[PDB]
Amino acid sequence: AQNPNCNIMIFHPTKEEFNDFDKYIAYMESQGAHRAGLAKIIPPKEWKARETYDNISEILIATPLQQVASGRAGVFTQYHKKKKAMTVGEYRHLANSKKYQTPPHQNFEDLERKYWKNRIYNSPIYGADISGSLFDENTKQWNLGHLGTIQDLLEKECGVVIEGVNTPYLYFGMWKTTFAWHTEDMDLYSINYLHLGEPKTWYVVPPEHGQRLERLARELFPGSSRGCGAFLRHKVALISPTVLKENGIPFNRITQEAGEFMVTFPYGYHAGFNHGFNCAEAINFATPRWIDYGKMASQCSCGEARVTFSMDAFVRILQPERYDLWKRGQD
Ligand SMILES: O=C(O)CNC(=O)C(=O)O
Ligand SMILES: [Mg+2]
Ligand code: NI
Ligand SMILES: [Zn+2]
Repeated sequence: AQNPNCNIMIFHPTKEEFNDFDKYIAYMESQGAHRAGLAKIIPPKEWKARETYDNISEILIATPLQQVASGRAGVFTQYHKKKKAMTVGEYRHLANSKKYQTPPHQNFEDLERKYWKNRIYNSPIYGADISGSLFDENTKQWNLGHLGTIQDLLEKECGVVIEGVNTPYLYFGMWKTTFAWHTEDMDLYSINYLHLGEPKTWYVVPPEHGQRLERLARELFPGSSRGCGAFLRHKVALISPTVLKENGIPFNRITQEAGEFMVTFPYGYHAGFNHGFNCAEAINFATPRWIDYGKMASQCSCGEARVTFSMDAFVRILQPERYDLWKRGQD
């Protein structure tokens, strides 16, 4: 069995290997990459996402979110407070302000220490889930707006034709902006490209060990767990690496820098934080190997998780028994 310790693998495809996206995912899996839950892909030196980032300041962040924490430094939740609209240029100036900018630090490890010590005492502002793309239309390789769609994958594998669409989303981050522990909707894959700016640190639990993380989370967030049998779908809970180590949870960590892709694999729990002002693009995708995970994915039906239109079909076709309850949670 390849990669039996479930380490995060880093790939360096050639320009020729960069042509066929599906083939390369399947290659990474042949080498055991999925066992980690996360892989990094460094694009060939000849590749670029677009020519420059000099003209992005007028993108609008219609609903910036202030991430307010509650709990203790290593075990906390966050809620998202809506803020007034602002442009990317206004958000960048805010991220760089004395109140929000990255502190002086020695290296990524020092900054990680500072994040986990001090995150809860601040409320950074995040642009999230902004439909759109920064890939040039002429970029043919690994263009996250030109991927094969999940609806087409389901039709190819299963024969069933369904409604829905699959488009990318932009994220604008600053120091301490945080992504809570989660798997993707319907335990899909994700791909994330860091277009510009400062790094993103990721933590990940191997898919084969995800239920260990879920059991710890039920222990650490006991009221949330009573409220919902899939409360990690709410995407609000944080647990530090120190707490995961104290509790014996298998995990790995890696830092993504600008110009790098990350792929998350089905049922790979992940969480992390941004180092400073940045812009990322991400989208969910499927392969044939996903189908079995989609059929088994947990679902939130308490009303909190509320998700896209296109997840309806996935539940309806893959999880007909759960469909009525889950749709009630949507309405
Ligand atoms: O850009 C981001 O914060 C969030 N990304 C993820 O959790 C992902 O791509 O799967
Ligand atoms: Mg612009
Ligand atoms: Ni994710
Ligand atoms: Zn719920």
